[PDB]
Amino acid sequence: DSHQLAKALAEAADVGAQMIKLVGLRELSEAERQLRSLVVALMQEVFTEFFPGCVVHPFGSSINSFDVHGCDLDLFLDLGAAMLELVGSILRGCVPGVYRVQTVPSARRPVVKFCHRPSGLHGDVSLSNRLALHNSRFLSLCSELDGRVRPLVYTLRCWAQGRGLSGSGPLLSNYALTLLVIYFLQTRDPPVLPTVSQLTQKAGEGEQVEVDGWDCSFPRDASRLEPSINVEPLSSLLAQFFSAVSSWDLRGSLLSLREGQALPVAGGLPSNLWEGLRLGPLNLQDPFDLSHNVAANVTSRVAGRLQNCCRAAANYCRSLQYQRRSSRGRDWGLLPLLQPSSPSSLLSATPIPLPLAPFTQLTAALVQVFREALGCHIEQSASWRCALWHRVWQGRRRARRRLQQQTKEGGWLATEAQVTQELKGLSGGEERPETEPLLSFVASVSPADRMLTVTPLQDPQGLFPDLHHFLQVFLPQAIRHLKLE
Repeated sequence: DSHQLAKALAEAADVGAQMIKLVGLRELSEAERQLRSLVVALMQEVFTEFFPGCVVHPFGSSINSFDVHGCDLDLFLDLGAAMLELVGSILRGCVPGVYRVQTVPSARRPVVKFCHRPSGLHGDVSLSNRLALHNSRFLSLCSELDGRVRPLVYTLRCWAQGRGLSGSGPLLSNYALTLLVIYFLQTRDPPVLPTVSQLTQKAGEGEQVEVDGWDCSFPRDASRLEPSINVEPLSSLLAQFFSAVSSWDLRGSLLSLREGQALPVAGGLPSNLWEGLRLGPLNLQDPFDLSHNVAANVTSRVAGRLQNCCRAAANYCRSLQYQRRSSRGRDWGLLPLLQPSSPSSLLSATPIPLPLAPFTQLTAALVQVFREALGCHIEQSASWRCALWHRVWQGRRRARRRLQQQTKEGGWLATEAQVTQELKGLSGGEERPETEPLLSFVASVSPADRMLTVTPLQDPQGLFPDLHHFLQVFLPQAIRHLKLE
């Protein structure tokens, strides 16, 4: 992980060589591709026995040439929930080697997750997703159009993973991030990649394909398209990326890869906002399905954190450490970007889900949960500054056991408070004047969605993550039990 990446990238030339070497290291080997193709052959053969004339299409991370080690194997089955169950049972029962089979109809794109034992692979089986095929082939096409695309995407992907800006949650999907990189490359003054409109209008004869009413047509080879007039190197394009996405207006702009342009949400959105297009903190238009915002799942927190981390990364890219190499210095160039973010930062990033309740009642409830039941000293969306001189998050089992033992030999809130107090007195201390808290933090609740965002202030012993997990479990319990009274 950090050993391989650091020792391999620190020894190579400049930033560009680092990016390319990173691509070389993280891309799938020949054996891995062989394994994948063989399993796909298994799937295809069995499904051909049961569904004559059906085609299993590998898509996603496999064919977009952004593939990484241990990536998912995504399969589109070309032949509603009941049919999904049928496919799942066929997987489970027939094709050899698959064991974990779990149906997920609930997603926007219903899929059957499966796990193949002998190859140790895993993936999704989608009954209908045809857009994934064509836009993945579009991605691979982009990687064919210019050679800087793949290094940029690999680097920025690993970076976003490190920063916790990408994920299966409210975070940006890898597809969304890739589309962001491509869009960035389309908007350069010497454009790196042609717009999707240009690819469709150029295209070629016999390449017409329409999926769900959207035109998926693009050239199948990069040879017929003229190269880029952009002479910019990798490092410059990286810094320019960070700067660009940090300086952009995300809420007021729908980024179109089709048009290669930022269209204002302010009523600069033609065709009456193509029906089914969700607007929000980040608006990124799919190059093919225009009614689909690939970033529609991205919340305000994630977008803001994106722009912040991109601003900090852009500031780093202007530094000397990034530009010039280092001899035996382990951290130079690409490496600090690829270095993962602090677990404290990562946890302050992820919010804490709270039960349904009126905002006012919920906030009052929370400050009650911090005031008593926890040793917190609190003071004034809603936000509170809390301080702790004791470890509240640990030892509560022994404490409540002790109290119940004193109950043996001799509703909510205050009882837990007793626990906290008896954690405090026997024995964390008597506290003290002059204070200087053990752990101090900030609790914030937004009106919608209602989620607690806990960020650390003073954490000398670095025990904040313990507190964060503790709160993750405890605060919903607190609110729930307070509701039960």
